[PDB]
Amino acid sequence: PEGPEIRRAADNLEAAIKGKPLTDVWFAFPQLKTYQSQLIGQHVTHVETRGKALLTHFSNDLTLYSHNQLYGVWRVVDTGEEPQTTRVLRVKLQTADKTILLYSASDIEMLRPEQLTTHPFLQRVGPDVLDPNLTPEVVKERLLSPRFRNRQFAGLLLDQAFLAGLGNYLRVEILWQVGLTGNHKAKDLNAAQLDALAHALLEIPRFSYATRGQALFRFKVFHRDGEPCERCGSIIEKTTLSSRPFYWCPGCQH
DNA sequence: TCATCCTG
DNA sequence: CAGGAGAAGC
Ligand SMILES: [Zn+2]
Repeated sequence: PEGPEIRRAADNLEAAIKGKPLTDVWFAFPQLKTYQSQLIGQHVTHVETRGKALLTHFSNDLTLYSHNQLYGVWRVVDTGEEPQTTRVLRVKLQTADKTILLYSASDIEMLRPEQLTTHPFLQRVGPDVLDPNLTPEVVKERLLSPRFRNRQFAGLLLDQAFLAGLGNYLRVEILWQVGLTGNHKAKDLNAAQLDALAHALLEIPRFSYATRGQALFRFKVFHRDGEPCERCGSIIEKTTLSSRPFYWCPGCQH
């Protein structure tokens, strides 16, 4: 689950319990149990996301950090309900009518306000592709900056220090949209291609966020190996790139 | 390499 | 039941 999916999840967590006094709080991890009594009667003020990091802010200035990696998932349930699952429960935040449940995630910690800027991941991450104040012009600047202009896209588009929220499907989908393979660097692009890439880096994640949970977002090459490309008809290929699966079209990506 | 889930 | 599906340690 990439930036769009984690922001959809966060939106659902807010709808369920933002502003509501907590009637129960539970953590699986022994080192977090101390916060359970502390948070009962407090409430979630907002659920912030920075890329794939989810920040559950409470009314006493603590913030729960959670990161799902490849396997964590939140569920919203009615209070007291708990559908059968073999996943391991790691967090419960319960209110009078709704409860949110975090399953399977292993990266979970409680932050004091100072840690919102010093935590090792939070300190490293770049601008978020879903932040509406982030513009294609600033992304263009970032691509051309000395720090990133010599980075191959294969790895750059997975690096959260560049843009927060991109993961492997968005890497695949963005590169296909602008006709590029992973072996390029921003310094070698012409102005038209740079502009198209800067726009796609924001527009495809934003489109996924807006409509995957529903013109609607669809994959053009991710998991479509062996199918004809919708643009040129070539058979989409699956290989590995940066130690991750990679999907692309040999007829229209160069 | 870690970490959890699901698959082939 | 190994081998595949976000990030950091080196
Ligand atoms: Zn094609």
